[PDB]
Amino acid sequence: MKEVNVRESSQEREQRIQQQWQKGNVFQQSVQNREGYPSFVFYEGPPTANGLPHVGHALGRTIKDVVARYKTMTGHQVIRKAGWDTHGLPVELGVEKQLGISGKHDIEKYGVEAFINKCKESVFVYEKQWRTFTEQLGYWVDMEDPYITLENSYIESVWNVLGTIHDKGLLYKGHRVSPYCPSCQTSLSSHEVAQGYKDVKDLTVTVKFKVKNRDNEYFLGWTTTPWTLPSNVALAVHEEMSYVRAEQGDSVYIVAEALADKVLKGEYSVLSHHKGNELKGMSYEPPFNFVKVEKGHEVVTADYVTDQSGTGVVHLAPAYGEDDYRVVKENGFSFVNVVDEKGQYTSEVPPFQGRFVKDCDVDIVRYLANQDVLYHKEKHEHSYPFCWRCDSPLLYYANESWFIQTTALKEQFLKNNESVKWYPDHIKHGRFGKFLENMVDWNISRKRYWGTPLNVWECEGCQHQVAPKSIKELQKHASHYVDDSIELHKPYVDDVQLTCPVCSGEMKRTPEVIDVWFDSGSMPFAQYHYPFENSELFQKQFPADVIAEGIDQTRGWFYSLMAVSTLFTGKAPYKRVLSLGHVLDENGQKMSKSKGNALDPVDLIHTFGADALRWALLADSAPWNPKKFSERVVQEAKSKVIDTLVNVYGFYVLYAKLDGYDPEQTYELKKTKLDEWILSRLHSTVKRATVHLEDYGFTSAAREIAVFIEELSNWYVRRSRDRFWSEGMDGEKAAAYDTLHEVLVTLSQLLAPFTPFVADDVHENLTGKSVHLADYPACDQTKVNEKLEKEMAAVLQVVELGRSIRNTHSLKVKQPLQSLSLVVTEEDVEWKAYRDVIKDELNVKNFNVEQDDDKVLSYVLKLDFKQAGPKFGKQVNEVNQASEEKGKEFVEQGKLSVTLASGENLTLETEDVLVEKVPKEGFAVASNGMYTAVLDTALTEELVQEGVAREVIRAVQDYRKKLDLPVNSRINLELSGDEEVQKAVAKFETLLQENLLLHSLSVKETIKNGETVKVGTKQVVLRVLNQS
Ligand SMILES: C/C(=C\C(=O)OCCCCCCCCC(=O)O)C[C@@H]1OC[C@H](C[C@@H]2O[C@H]2[C@@H](C)[C@H](C)O)[C@@H](O)[C@H]1O
Ligand SMILES: [Zn+2]
Ligand SMILES: [Zn+2]
Repeated sequence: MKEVNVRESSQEREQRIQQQWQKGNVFQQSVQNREGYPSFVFYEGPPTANGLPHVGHALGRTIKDVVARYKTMTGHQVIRKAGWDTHGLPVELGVEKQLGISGKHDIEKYGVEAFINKCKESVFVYEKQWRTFTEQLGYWVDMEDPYITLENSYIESVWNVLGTIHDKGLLYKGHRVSPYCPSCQTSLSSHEVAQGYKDVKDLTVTVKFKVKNRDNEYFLGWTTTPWTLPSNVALAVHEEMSYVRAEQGDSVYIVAEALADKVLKGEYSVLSHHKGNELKGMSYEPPFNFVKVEKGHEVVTADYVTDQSGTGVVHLAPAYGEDDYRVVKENGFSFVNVVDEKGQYTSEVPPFQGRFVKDCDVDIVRYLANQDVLYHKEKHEHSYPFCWRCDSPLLYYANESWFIQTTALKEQFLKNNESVKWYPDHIKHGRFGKFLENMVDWNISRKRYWGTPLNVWECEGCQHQVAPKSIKELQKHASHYVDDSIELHKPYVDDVQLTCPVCSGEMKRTPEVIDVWFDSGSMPFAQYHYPFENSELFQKQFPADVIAEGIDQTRGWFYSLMAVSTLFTGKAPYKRVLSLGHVLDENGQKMSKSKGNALDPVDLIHTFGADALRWALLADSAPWNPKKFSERVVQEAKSKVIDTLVNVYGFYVLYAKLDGYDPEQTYELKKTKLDEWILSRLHSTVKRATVHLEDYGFTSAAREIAVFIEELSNWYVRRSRDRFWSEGMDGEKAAAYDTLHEVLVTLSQLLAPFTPFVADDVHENLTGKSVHLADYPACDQTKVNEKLEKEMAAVLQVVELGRSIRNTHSLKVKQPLQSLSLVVTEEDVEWKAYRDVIKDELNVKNFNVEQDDDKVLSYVLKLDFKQAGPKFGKQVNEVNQASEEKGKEFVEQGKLSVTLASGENLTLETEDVLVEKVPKEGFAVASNGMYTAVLDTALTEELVQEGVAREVIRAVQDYRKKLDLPVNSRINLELSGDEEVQKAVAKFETLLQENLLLHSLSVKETIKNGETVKVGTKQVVLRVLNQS
């Protein structure tokens, strides 16, 4: 065993262990040694090296590493794989911001290829910081062998999945309506929309839609957006609502019965009543007829039509509203869109072509009035959403896009989710399950340059679609040569055309790339270039036994993994999900870039060590409970767990080497109750931490281990130091070494998944072998002694009571007191087996176990005027409750009743008496639960003297340490002090001789070149010197 510097910094210890791991090839050995054992599989959600790692990564990688180490130690082979998610809109946006250009014209003016190369360059800028973070956190993985989503082989596997999906007919071109900025040409989120409202005055109109082949009858439709009127496709009514034919002069208007008084201006006669279902299929004339709608201009019924707004008859334009889109499609009516991506009318609306639609509202209302189809108009004051980024007005707009018809497999999604164990449980049928229940199809295409190209080619002749699954298929179908080296990115693949298998015309690739969530959801198949290679490795690494990422992946990676795998294989790609809460600052605010309140994990590792950071990320709350993180939280883990272990470990190594202890020898062993207690607690801890870890309960396993470490240091080691300091090697000393040796070996194994650096420092020094090649320890049931555990815990309650009495009266522990006395009802605990440990801990001369109070307390008895409500003889209970007083009170305490005689009669008291235990002169009392402790706080000259001598001893031990003297050396000591110090030292000379290693001790009047130290509040000069 090498010596231990308990003051060695964490950074130095962890770098030393890291060097052992490289020298011993320990990570790779930990995997090879499990060749043949069952496989345990985990997937990491691939991060990106265009940003620095943050404490969110540190939380998730600590949890994955704990699981991997634990499953390795319990008999599994755990292959570790990392990857980089390199496509993704932020990459492209960062290059646009760096170059100062945007939009298709400027990027192509710049050169697509050159633009693509900047994106490539931007994604690994922080690779070196990622390597340092990964290594220093102790997250074992080969960073020379990542998968990378921009590599051809990765992309080729993604194309293979997409082509398989296309084969099933599940990949289609469609439209989806969303809030949309016509200036930025992008769809905004609800949160983005909520940020940008603004108040406006515009026009709403009630429009006449003439009924075909009737005399002067019209549906009336109300709208807030006149510019959608040239694109009318249908009128919707509610099946069950009541409608009237209302006559006004020469015309008849059809509106809802309940809205007619509001919507019609002036009086009307009701000609007839109709349910909306009777209006279904009625043909009408639209207000404009230049846009072609092949199927439409009829009334349809739809449940969302209400009696609370408009006329009850709703104009539908399917490209400018989500309900409009759905209802038109439900009825098999034509989809039309007469507005371009800039919010401008196309050539399909000739009189307004090229103008921004909202700018045309006034001109359309003038046209309606000029054409006699405007029934009513009014000024409208309301709030309208604008673009935070340019305050252009927003629009409801349908872009054309590619979709995967995931809804076609909704039932398989739900079945696969049912097979997953979620942590916490409620995510399964809550956040995640409800997202599945409300599934819409996956909008897969993106109109940008950097990303996985969507591998769909369309014939310019007949629009037939071919989707190459591979480079070989691309080359086979291409109408020209395609080199083996073709890069699967834009623009290279846009220059490849195929021969249409239907008509032999030219096929051109659709221009879009795919959603980055599809790349990362494809990682179970693409990470190993499946099915082109590695089919055995893939099958062994599918599905994952566990993943662990933030709960924000509910609609992200958790969903894209499930969706890609369900589409491709039908199967769930993971068996369990550990969800993580986003880390908070000490104020409970989420850590974010903009606020500057994040704590860098590499900073925290440098200050406190990775063991302490990992512990702080695992302890005191579950992974899915957001942590209020601070440096103080890491410091507490370092002090309570890391440093405490290191100090116990260094104590063992120091004394084992001094005494030449060797676990290989057989010694005569007399084990004490303390030895048996800590070995029992150790195996109880093994048992309980294992159960928790089997269920992924790191928090409770951490808690169990921390309690053990505290008991080990604060009770077992503290109350056994005398056996280690002893001269010789009797049976009780050998038992101490034997016991603490086993404790440290087993505890370092237990800790190995949590705190892998210090665990291996302890284990390798004691055993010569890396802890990370060990098996997780087994509980030895024969060393579990629940009776001893329950006994020692009662002993600890009494120690706590004694200490609290001392603290209450400011009586230092070094100051001996005459006695502690304990009064117990039950003969529950064998107190004589722990008397010496109790007297040592509490520094009392006598420990008395009492069944009674008599010698210790007197009882004062009052009547309880609150409970003695009935008894009207309060003058009698006053005199009856006012030597003989001591005898009568002790009598009523034990018997729990009382019989006092009034002025003539006798009454029977019970629970109507308030009792006061008054400590006798010089005693102080405290109680909890079953136990009452009474401390004799009376100091005497001789007790005070002995305390002074105990403080001299401790001052000498401290000074020897400050001089860095070995603990086994004998010294010549000079001491100078006041007359009380001189006299205490002479009187307790043999106590000093027995507790200090001394060649001589000279009390001198004055000392040359001594050092002044504190003995209590006294100043004493000490000198250590040489003498022949
Ligand atoms: C718990 C989380 C963040 C957190 O706790 O963040 C707290 C710290 C944020 C502070 C940022 C500011 C740092 C710099 C500064 O000071 O300015 C969320 C998790 O993040 C980690 C992982 C990210 C992977 O990419 C996701 C993959 C799965 C997907 C395919 O893309 C993932 O598990 C994610 O769910
Ligand atoms: Zn905008
Ligand atoms: Zn064709």
